[PDB]
Amino acid sequence: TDLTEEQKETLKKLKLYQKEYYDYESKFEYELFLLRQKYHDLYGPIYDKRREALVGNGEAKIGTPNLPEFWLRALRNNNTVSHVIEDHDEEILVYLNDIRCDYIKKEGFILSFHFAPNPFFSNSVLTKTYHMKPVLLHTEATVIDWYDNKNILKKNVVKVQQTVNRDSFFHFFTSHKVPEVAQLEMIIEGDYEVALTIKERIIPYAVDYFLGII
Amino acid sequence: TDLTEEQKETLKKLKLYQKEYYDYESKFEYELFLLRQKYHDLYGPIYDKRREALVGNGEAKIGTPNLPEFWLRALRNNNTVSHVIEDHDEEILVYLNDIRCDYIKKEGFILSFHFAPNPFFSNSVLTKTYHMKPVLLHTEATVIDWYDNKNILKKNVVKVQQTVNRDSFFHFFTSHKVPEVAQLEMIIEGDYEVALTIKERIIPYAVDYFLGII
Repeated sequence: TDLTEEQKETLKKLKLYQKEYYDYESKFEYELFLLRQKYHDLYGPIYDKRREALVGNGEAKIGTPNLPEFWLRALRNNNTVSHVIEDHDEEILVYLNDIRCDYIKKEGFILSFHFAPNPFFSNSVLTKTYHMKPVLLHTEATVIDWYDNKNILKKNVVKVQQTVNRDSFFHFFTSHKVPEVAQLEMIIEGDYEVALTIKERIIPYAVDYFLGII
Repeated sequence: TDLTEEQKETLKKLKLYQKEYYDYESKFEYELFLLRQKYHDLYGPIYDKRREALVGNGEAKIGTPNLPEFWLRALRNNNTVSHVIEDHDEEILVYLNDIRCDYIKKEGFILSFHFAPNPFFSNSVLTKTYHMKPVLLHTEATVIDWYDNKNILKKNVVKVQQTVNRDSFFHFFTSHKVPEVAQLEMIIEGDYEVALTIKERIIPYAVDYFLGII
């Protein structure tokens, strides 16, 4: 606004060079996004080969039958995840055959929890979908179809029942938003920390967490 | 330790697949590290072309003479950096011709502050070097060779002088370590936030911060 004409030509040049920067930045972001996919694909089969070794499914009525309690125990050896896995959850996570991560067809990712048929719920898969633009927009999770007397999220009977909700890993499968705000924020920062650990540590290094060396 | 032999063969397979993962992970990290360099280089000249436009040096006795107060004002339009730039620093940052970032020949990066000859100090460049392995190990910065009565870091004369240190952007050019701990941590988390802003926002988008659109 308030410059000499010489200083304006210097700005043209600067505006010019800053445009060229923005182009190269794009070329990089593109190439980087190639590179991430190229390898997301490379990994897939490995994850499947590992699933095949744990499950090998002509049948199953318990989780990862070729190596019982694999996922539970691998989850339990992560510090961040273990915090939220309580002892009453253990007998549900035992039926877990698999954990997977996908991209969706501003982006995001779905975390898939594949379970064997179990007395707790009918869902064969529970997913949690993180929408993003980095910066998180909102989440979707599947509504667990708990069986009668089998909602761990809630207390239980026995002594006229008396009922009172309690913490559980499976409070992970709820949905959120946002336009007081700390309570609201603090739920998002803890939930995302878990999803990230799973997505980038548990899933990649599962057996290493199992073996107990991370 | 406590498995059946079938479950052991399932572990061989898992150990096997987790090795293959680690290989692909390496291939990616390599390719990614190609890609970052490839473009660090691509940018260089642009940054130089921009320096050439601001300075164009057959001479200079003030900062960025072809567009006075460019860097100062670009720094002042960043929220994180501006916080630490005080008003007494302004008359020193005015002599700033350039800001650059380099890699070093576990890694790190040097941030270079190139100044025109000025009444505050003789240093033609002030650098701050962040050593890392991500996770920060320790920093090096240049000892500013302040001239007599020209140390802004410290109060001043006039009314037998009376002296008392005070905050300044240029407390940025100090060195650190670590094996109470919060005071120690809190210095590192604020200092690094500044270096990062410069390295990834100011330097790349300098004129845009100047123009006042970020």
